[PDB]
Amino acid sequence: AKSRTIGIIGAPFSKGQPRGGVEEGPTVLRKAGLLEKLKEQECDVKDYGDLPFADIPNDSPFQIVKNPRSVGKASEQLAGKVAEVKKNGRISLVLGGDHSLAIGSISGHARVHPDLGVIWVDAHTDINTPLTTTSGNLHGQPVSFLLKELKGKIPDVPGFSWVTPCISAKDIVYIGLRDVDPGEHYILKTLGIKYFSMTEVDRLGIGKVMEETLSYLLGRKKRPIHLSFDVDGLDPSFTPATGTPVVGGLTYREGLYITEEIYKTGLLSGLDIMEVNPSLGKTPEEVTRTVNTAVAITLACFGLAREGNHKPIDYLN
Amino acid sequence: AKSRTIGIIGAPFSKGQPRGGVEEGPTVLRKAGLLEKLKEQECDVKDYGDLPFADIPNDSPFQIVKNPRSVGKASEQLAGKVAEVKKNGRISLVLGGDHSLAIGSISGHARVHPDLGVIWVDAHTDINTPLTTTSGNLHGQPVSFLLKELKGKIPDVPGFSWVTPCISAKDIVYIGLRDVDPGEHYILKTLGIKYFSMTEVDRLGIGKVMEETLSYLLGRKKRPIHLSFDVDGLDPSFTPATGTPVVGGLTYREGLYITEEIYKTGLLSGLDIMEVNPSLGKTPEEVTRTVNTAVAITLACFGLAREGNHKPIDYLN
Amino acid sequence: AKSRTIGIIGAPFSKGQPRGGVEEGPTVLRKAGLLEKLKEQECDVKDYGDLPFADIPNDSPFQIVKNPRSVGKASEQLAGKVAEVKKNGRISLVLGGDHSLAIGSISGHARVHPDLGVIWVDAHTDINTPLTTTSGNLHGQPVSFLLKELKGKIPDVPGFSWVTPCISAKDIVYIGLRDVDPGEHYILKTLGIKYFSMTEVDRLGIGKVMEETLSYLLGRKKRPIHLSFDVDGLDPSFTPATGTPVVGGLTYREGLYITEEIYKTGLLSGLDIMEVNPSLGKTPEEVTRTVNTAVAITLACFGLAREGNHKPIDYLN
Ligand SMILES: O=C(O)[C@H]1NC[C@@H]2NCC[C@@]21CCC[B-](O)(O)O
Ligand SMILES: O=C(O)[C@H]1NC[C@@H]2NCC[C@@]21CCC[B-](O)(O)O
Ligand SMILES: O=C(O)[C@H]1NC[C@@H]2NCC[C@@]21CCC[B-](O)(O)O
Ligand SMILES: [Mn+2]
Ligand SMILES: [Mn+2]
Ligand SMILES: [Mn+2]
Ligand SMILES: [Mn+2]
Ligand SMILES: [Mn+2]
Ligand SMILES: [Mn+2]
Repeated sequence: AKSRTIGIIGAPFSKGQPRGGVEEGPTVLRKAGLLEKLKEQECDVKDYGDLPFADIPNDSPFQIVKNPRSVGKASEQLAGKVAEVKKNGRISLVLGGDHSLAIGSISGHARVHPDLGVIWVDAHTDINTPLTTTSGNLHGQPVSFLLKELKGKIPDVPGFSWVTPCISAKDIVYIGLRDVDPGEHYILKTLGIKYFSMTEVDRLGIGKVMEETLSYLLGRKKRPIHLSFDVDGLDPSFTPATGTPVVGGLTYREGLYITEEIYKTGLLSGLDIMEVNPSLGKTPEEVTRTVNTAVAITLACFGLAREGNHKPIDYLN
Repeated sequence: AKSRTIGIIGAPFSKGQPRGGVEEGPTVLRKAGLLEKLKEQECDVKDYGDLPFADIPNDSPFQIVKNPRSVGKASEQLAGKVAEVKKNGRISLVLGGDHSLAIGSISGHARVHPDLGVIWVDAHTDINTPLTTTSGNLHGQPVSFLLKELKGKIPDVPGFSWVTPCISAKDIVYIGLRDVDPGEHYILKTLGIKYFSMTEVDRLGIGKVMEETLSYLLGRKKRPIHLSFDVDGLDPSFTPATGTPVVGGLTYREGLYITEEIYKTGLLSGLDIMEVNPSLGKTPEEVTRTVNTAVAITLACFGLAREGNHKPIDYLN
Repeated sequence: AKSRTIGIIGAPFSKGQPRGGVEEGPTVLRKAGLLEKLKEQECDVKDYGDLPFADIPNDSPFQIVKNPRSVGKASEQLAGKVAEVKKNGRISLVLGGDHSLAIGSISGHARVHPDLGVIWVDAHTDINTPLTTTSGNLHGQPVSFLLKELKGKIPDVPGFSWVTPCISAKDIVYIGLRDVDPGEHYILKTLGIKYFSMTEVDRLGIGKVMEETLSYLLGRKKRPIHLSFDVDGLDPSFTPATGTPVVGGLTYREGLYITEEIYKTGLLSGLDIMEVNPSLGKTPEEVTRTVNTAVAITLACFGLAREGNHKPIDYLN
């Protein structure tokens, strides 16, 4: 089935942020037996491997923005590969790696599917511009590089001249926000982006959050969905091995429900499993928990249901 | 009062599953002060003691089905004891023991009240037949032996000739589901059994889940309610000392809300507190925590409300 | 802005209960940088200091009621300081200290704002009278001294001759109740007090609770709100360093949702942060977890929003 025909892309990249180890995210997710569990779930899995991100020495900052050429090239490479995987009729599954890679993941997906709608699962908006950012970390900036409305607000940053904004403010829904910088809150509110902070999740429950999310994106007509999942969108009690954890996150149950509802639409075309840093758990158990949750999240994206699952055969015969 | 009149049955049995210690559940629950706690709560409590489950050595498997004669005989003796407790005008409170004892508990209860409805609180459906089972552990099959619609699909298993299916597929509601086998999922779907998996709980909220459950079982006519509570129904952060734990469970609050709602009907007639295994904690606190949660669930079944309770007297005098 | 204009009152008092350390509550909340954090989110902050509570030797009990003169004088002192702050056109922020100080806090507030409405966030009703109490601890009795409808039910207790009942049973809403004594539950029913115990929060969701809480108090017209927040209203997994902890409490999210909703009305006029006891942590991390949670709740009462916050300028310039 289309909703179970997958292409795996490893993105061992970390230079989009300061904490080392997120480049081991595809490695630890593969070792956890992701490809195997997907095949046991009636999925047609093709592995495209891990992208070779060659080192860029003398990659001086653009103002305060660190490693621009490295980030820009990594996303340039991932775009080409996501566009490749999408042309072959497969759902692209990107194993991160820091959230800056979403520039390439969405741009590559948009090349083949321009009418795509984004669902962004994160504690963060990641919408800072190279001028609004105070950190200079490009994993907190991918959405600003992708929005057509922020054209003219993004300066010519080294390594990003290949970029062409591919999504409008209207094409994205955020779920799980709880750590939004003031510039980002200004962008979020002035551009009129649809969002569900933890406040909206609390008020409505995840049930109506999904009803409202999917209706907003798929009301007009059926269109491709790109889910960019940052594991820090979930509470640190489920994904502690992450770069920027924030308390009061989405439960494991909510995370499963979101991915379960997206599967049921049959419109998943792109998936990002981002910010798994296996060198950041306090105990070895913390690392396995994060990886186990990220694996559980991905399987739900491709059919695994909590009510059970069966093949089209009579089990009583 | 009828909703607070109780007959306690200790069912120290473990041969429905592979892990030793579930037979100590009735000891630990008593040791925790369950009898004293119910009497503080204005309950009329009679202790019927623990059932002697005399050794049945030479009980070789029926196909892949382990200990069939021991499991069947225990459920047959339990049925007889539940029927006697029911004849004494008391609510049978069976302290398990593995969940295979539900064959006996429900058969013996349906003997006195054939019009009963079942609420099954568990992470699992326990609806595998001796032919769909992969484990061959009978605690994962009790419901198949009880359903009228499965008559013809149950082989002639030694120790089970006394069993006549006593409930229709329409007289059962599952709450808590998150680990369902393929064969079980086929049965659940084709028989049209009402269930609220962790997906429905997430979607609706425990509030609507309880409203639908009580309307579905009592809307047509008021009838006795048999609640079969498997402690693995709750999240392993509340009930860790159990045989088959599954993440993303029902919360402590959700557990108490289910039971407070059942108490308020005044129609609870049978209760099963199953799968407590005091040998299965990672620490001695994990054990006390499971017993404490189980005790708390039991108290809510017999009137203990979080808003408070008071006797019919003038407290300001 | 009125909603962000604060008068800080430290109340290091513990004699309303038998556990040492609750007097260090103002100290640890200040140490964690509360004032600095409020100033950072555009609040006008005046520090009225930590009140000096003179020792009362020969403070003989009233029947079973412990330290009546000490608790009575501490509240009488706090009433004077709260009324002074209210007369300055500032919202009073009381850093406790046990909950018996709510006698002084609400009394002092009602002196300047007789039309006030109270939101009581607790695991407890704290409505026992000096005659219904079984512990004799005054922190479990403040509401009884404040309620107009309990005039004639409260005897002449030394230290409380200055008290005038200032709120009607119709002017208070409880949130989070799960440990209510018989006498308290009886007072709740005979006086027709509006409450949302954990049972109602479970049935309705924190969204409906807040819609209903605000419309019950403000339906007729706008009126000042006094939020009395006991940290034990929240689950011991978020606030463990407290004297009387009860399992199955409000989540970290629910706590913020309540306080974010109260900020939005712009009617917050009085606030108490009660029962933080830093000497009741099992580990130093338990203490920092209670304090950080208590700070998070306080900041949400004065504008900090999970969706984000921005100054009234152009960030894209
Ligand atoms: O621009 C920034 O660096 C910051 N702005 C809000 C967040 N707060 C901490 C870091 C952060 C980015 C999260 C990036 B992440 O991939 O983890 O979602
Ligand atoms: O038939 C089986 O063995 C399995 N079918 C689903 C469950 N998954 C693990 C074991 C299991 C039984 C749970 C039994 B219990 O009492 O814990 O619900
Ligand atoms: O009057 C009493 O002592 C008791 N009545 C119900 C409660 N349960 C134990 C203590 C308690 C009051 C908590 C006071 B507190 O401030 O923590 O809410
Ligand atoms: Mn992100
Ligand atoms: Mn993030
Ligand atoms: Mn079971
Ligand atoms: Mn189970
Ligand atoms: Mn209190
Ligand atoms: Mn309290």
